Amino acid sequence: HTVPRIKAITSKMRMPKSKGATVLNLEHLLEYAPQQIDISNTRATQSQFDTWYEAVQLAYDIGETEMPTVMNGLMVWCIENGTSPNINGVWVMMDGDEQVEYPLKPIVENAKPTLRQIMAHFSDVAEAYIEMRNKKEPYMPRYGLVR
Amino acid sequence: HTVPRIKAITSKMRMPKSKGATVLNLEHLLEYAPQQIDISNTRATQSQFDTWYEAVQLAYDIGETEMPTVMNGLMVWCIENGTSPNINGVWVMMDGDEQVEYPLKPIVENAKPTLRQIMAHFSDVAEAYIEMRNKKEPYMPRYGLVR
Amino acid sequence: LLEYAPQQIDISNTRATQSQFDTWYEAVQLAYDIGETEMPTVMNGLMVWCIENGTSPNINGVWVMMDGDEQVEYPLKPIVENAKPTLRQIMAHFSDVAEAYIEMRNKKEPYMPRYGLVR
Amino acid sequence: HTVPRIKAITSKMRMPKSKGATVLNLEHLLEYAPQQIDISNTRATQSQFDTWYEAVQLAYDIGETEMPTVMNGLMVWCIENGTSPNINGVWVMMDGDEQVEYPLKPIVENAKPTLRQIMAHFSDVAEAYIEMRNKKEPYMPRYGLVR
Amino acid sequence: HTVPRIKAITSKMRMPKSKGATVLNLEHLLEYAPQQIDISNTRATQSQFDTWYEAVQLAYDIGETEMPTVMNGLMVWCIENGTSPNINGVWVMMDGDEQVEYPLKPIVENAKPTLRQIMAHFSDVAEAYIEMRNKKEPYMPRYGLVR
Repeated sequence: HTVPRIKAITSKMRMPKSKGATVLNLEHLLEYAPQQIDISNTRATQSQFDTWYEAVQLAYDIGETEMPTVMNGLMVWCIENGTSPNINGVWVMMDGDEQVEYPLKPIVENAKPTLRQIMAHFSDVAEAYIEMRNKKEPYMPRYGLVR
Repeated sequence: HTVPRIKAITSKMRMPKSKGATVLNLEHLLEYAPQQIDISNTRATQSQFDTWYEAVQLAYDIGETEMPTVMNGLMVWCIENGTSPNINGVWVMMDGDEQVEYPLKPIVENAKPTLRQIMAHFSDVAEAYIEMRNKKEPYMPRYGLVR
Repeated sequence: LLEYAPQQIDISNTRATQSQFDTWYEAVQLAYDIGETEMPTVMNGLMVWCIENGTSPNINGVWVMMDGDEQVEYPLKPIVENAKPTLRQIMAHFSDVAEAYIEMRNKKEPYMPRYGLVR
Repeated sequence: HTVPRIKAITSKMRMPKSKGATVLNLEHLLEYAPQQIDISNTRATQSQFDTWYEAVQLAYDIGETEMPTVMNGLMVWCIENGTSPNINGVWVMMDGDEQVEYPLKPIVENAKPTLRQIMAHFSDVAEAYIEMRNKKEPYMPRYGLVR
Repeated sequence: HTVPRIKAITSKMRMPKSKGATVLNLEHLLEYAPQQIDISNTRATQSQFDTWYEAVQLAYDIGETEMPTVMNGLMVWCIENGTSPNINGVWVMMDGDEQVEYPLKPIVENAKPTLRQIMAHFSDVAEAYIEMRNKKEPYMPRYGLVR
């Protein structure tokens, strides 16, 4: 009478075993549902990102409220330009009609494992930023996304 | 009258012979029916898997009940990412909204003949895990299965 | 010449010579250091292991035979080595038994091997 | 019926023989499983290390509880700098914001066969120390490890 | 009718001749089938090995039953380390958690033509010893085999 429903884990599926016991905790494996970007190696670890963030803030010698504005310009600068730039150089943020100079050594250095992975944390914001700008001008960046 | 039934081994089939005697024990060959994954070289040997399992547990210096939870995260981390990662790196397991860091040297090393073969022991569980997650989100991993 | 009617597998170079096969057989038995009655059971597992896997495996490795729910380890160096001219030709002696073994197993499960036959 | 199991030592393997008798005690050879770092010549012998340890402690004329703190600084000083320094010099340990001077003659001398081999006893601790520091700053030493 | 069988030595093969007579005793040449390791110069002669064996035993001044245990440790010490070590040094054998010191001068000296050739007598046992240890740990020696 009852229409059967199949389980996710059957009693026929071979679990990995070591010394006669299973090596996976299935009571918690089904519950364990992380996000695909939190456990991907294409993104720098949060410990590495916070290591980079306060290392750049201390190198630039700026406060905690001035720091987010720098990241706004650094994200946009990383949209037009690449994530493998010259370490002995500068990156520019606009203050209206006046360019503002920042050394590129504190940024390329202290970014582990790679600036690409550190900059990949801005990918969701970067995509939204381009689409907003693309709605008012033929904006297309030379070097892909911030990733 | 009787409808004949053909034997599996006829008296006309050439057995391998050495010094006049057959080299195969046919009395036990028909009974011998192993599983295709237990005698395949695409999977690491159980002796090698147990060698890897206690070598990782001892390197991480954790108990026997905490160990299965690590393998739950390591399997999922091996779904999104590959089985040939940087040995000088870390792999991440989520504890809710906080990443947990584990060295990737005890994992890539001590896995013989290859991490792929060691990780291939999770293939049946890995396929079920994706299909369960794929039923609630467009989940697709960059690097295939755990194999 | 008219009387001379050999079998097509006894004079084919896709199969190792009987002198070479017996050279391989006692060379593997002596290397494994096992008796004459235990030896055929090893060949039963080695044939099946050569159905799922290939005949060009890593010489620095092992091949597995099942003892129920326990794997049994055998070095693959005495097998790949001492097999002349090639393990393929040495293993080709099991082709008739290998075909029958698969068809028997295929009658109870969707059994299909990655690496063809034992040949 | 029985699936054979191969012995580690077969009755066909040529043992080294002198005057008709074997030169290896096989009853104890299988049991004899030392650690690869206890019988390696890249590490100074324990007799040599203890010879160096009390020779440095006596030369510095310090107690037994003050001595371990000196080795903490000497290990770190041997991470940034090499293990072949000038014997007519000093090595520095920090006491906060004040450098502390120690002669380098009692260290380079009395270390047999080489300071490198004597300092190689700290390799496991040295690797852990760098990885701990590398998690909070881009720490990389000029002269490799303490080895 | 008879299918011919070819001889190993035909009546057309040029034998080496001196003064009209052959220089090889073919009646015994076919029977003469030595082992490839007994007549190879990569291995020290048995006369040289026994010369080395009792020369080391007499130098160490130990009995005939204590001697095989020393060779067990010396073989393993020659797996991790090389066969060209400093003659003015020591080699270590483990007694559990206590190193045991042996001079390396009686070993490097009295070994003719070379310690390598003298130590090559342990090659078969050395290969088996590593494979046994490699089944329980990622054991790999710096300096190849005992050869």
